[PDB]
Amino acid sequence: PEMVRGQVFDVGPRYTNLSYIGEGAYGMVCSAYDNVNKVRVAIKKISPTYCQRTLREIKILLRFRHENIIGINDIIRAPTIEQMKDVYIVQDLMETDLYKLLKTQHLSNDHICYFLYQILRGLKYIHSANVLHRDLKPSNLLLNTTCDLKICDFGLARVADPDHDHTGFLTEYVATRWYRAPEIMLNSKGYTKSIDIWSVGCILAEMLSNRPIFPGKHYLDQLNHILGILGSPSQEDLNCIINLKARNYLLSLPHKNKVPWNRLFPNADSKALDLLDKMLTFNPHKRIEVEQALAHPYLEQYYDPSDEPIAEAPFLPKEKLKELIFEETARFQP
Ligand SMILES: *CCC(=O)Nc1nc2c(s1)COCC2
Ligand SMILES: *CCC(=O)Nc1nc2c(s1)COCC2
Repeated sequence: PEMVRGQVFDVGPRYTNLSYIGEGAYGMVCSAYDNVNKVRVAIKKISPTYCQRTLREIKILLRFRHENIIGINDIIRAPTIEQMKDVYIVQDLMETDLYKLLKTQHLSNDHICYFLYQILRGLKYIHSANVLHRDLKPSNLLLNTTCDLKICDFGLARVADPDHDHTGFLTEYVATRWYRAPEIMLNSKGYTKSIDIWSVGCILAEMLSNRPIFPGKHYLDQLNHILGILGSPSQEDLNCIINLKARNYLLSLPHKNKVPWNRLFPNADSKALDLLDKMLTFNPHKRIEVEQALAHPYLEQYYDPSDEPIAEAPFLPKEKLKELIFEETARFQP
């Protein structure tokens, strides 16, 4: 079995000529030559007690089939549960991600427009399956050499459950802080589609300036960053927050005026800013939906609902989780 950087990376004979890429949220990732398809591919090593997030991501990615969502090409593991330790996930090799790209590259308006279109196209499919991604951010958006975009990391995804979204003030949240909608800090468990639209809005703003729009240092600092740009919520939007502790927190804050988008983003396309304003709406009920965003004038060059597919239908102890991973990966065995 082959070795990479003082670590076992055992991908059968099918995958050779391993080259270390880096470390992802799961473990070691390499490129390798697929001797069947005659192309370089990416392979992620998953090592265990396994994570719930691994099972969730495998189930989702195997069910989904969309141009703007990363697929699983192959899964490598031992033939029995007793022998199953590591699991290797094989996927298309991508050139980069939008986190790395924004660290070093200015995007043209054309690239911003095209990336936003593809994010929203993928997200339409995800939401059409009644799934929420819940951790959209630049590092979860992959690009190939021709700027085709694919969404990854479904580890925090959940089935949408708007009837059970309400929670108390300051409820702990798992997803990446800078991309969290304001309602997460106030009264929301992140079980509605509007949670993802907020993240997309944050990503758009970050594409416009190469800097995160709301870089909060801690949980409640994230809300002051948001309010520092959007300004204080209106009486009507505050009245929508029925929880008293959340309401009264907002009432306790000094009045903050709105920072106009054209002042934050003086070189931005005006239609991009109109769409940004609609995605970064404080009140999640007033926030634009994925299909509306696709139909916005900014994306007129790309919008084509007949070419924006939707999903065919809507979507434990450690021993049971290991067993379900084994069962879920069975289709890749000969
Ligand atoms: C969702 C994060 C993720 O899986 N990132 C990846 N980045 C690359 C991958 S997967 C494969 O191609 C190299 C870059
Ligand atoms: C107070 C809660 C709230 O703002 N509800 C809303 N419901 C709708 C809105 S705002 C706008 O779109 C129609 C439904």
